[PDB]
Amino acid sequence: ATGDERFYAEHLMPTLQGLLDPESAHRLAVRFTSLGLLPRARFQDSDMLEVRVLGHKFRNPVGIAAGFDKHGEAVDGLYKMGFGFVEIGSVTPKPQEGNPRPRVFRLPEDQAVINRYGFNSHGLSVVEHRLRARQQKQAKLTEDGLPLGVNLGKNKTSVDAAEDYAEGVRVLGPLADYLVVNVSSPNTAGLRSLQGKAELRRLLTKVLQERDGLRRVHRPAVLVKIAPDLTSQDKEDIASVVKELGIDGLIVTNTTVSRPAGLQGALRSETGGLSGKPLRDLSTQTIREMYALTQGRVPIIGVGGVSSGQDALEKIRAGASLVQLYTALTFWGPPVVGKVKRELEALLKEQGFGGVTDAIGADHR
Ligand SMILES: CN(C)c1cccc(-c2c(F)cc(-n3nnc4c3C(=O)c3ccccc3C4=O)cc2F)c1
Ligand SMILES: Cc1cc2nc3c(=O)[nH]c(=O)nc-3n(C[C@H](O)[C@H](O)[C@H](O)COP(=O)(O)O)c2cc1C
Ligand SMILES: CCCCCCCCCCCC[N+](C)(C)[O-]
Ligand SMILES: O=C(O)c1cc(=O)[nH]c(=O)[nH]1
Ligand code: NA
Ligand code: NA
Ligand code: NA
Repeated sequence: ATGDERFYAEHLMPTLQGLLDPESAHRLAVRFTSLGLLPRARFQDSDMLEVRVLGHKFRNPVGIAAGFDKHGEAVDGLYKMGFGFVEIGSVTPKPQEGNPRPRVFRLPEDQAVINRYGFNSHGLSVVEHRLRARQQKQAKLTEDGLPLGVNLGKNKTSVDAAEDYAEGVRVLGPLADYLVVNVSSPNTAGLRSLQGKAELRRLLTKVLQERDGLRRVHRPAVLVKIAPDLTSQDKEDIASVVKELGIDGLIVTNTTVSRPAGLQGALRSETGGLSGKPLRDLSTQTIREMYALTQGRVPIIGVGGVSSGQDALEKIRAGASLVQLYTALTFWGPPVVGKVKRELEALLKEQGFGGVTDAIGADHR
């Protein structure tokens, strides 16, 4: 456990980063993971990490965020890594290549990444068939407390964003425990402007209609994923629409197009979304605000700069029922998953919580 953690963090990951540019390293990470080339996590999930939310059991509250496995190629490997749930995507209706390379940048001095992938996607049909090949295997995983989320995007050339998302609901909804719609990615022109109220209501109404039209055992929860870059007005409006329409949850947050003061990385002024440690507390505060605006009645998946039990627990106490991480993997490697779970368990005990569920939103009380 702690042996592998130190070796990866101090030696192996710095060495890999020295050899491979970020996108190449990402591709290698997906390949290794899809092949199961990693230590089968020794950390046995305890009962106090179990969470029941979004109509499912989650064996532990630590998930892999969207964008690591964009095309659904490494799902089983990610469960093997110890994630309590897996979110794939974003997936666009038609295949598209995304932005020109280079489009991924490391900021090692900041434990951050900047990306402008631009929703590179194999497209719905490819991902549909990939998930169909393991549909019953997933049904069993979900029953065993390891659910699957699918994050739905839209094509760069789309004329009707709502129809892109509707297509995603129809094609991948039947294969997902939950679906995600971003009003929040920084690398598609006009995507975030789906945050405006009357239009946001229109979009999400259409998405929920399509979801409701699926057969009962194929009917996923629907969540909205937001950026940390929203105005106070934006957040009020989203909270209102989410409650009005009965949206099942929020993912808080995507990457930031802000550049917090103090970034040291040479590549800090690259265009794209910033992830990792400089995002952490901005994300946590966005969780805190959305939890309050929804009266704690709307499940939140908290994400941004998590690499420790403390980071995870801060988001849970702020209002998250579950958390995700991504960028930590790129600096700590696979052992970070067991690290976060072990540290989270220890902190829950230390702060007198019976389990994760008791800690959700605790700061507000
Ligand atoms: C040694 N073994 C068995 C093993 C198994 C499974 C995975 C890995 C693994 C890893 F988890 C992460 C990386 N990695 N290194 N630098 C970066 C990455 C990224 O994944 C990444 C992703 C997105 C933007 C940027 C990056 C990025 O800069 C490289 C890996 F090989 C290693
Ligand atoms: C390289 C990269 C690609 C990403 N791609 C997506 C994506 O396709 N869809 C999405 O909703 N979020 C995407 N994200 C955002 C992550 O899901 C997550 O919200 C964000 O990175 C903050 O978590 P972290 O600090 O633990 O990385 C991506 C992030 C990174 C770093
Ligand atoms: C309140 C705005 C702050 C902007 C970003 C804050 C980053 C916190 C620095 C701690 C991260 C740990 N490390 C090793 C990556 O430096
Ligand atoms: O594909 C991308 O560029 C991307 C999508 C998203 O939702 N978030 C992010 O940081 N990048
Ligand atoms: Na399934
Ligand atoms: Na379902
Ligand atoms: Na405002």
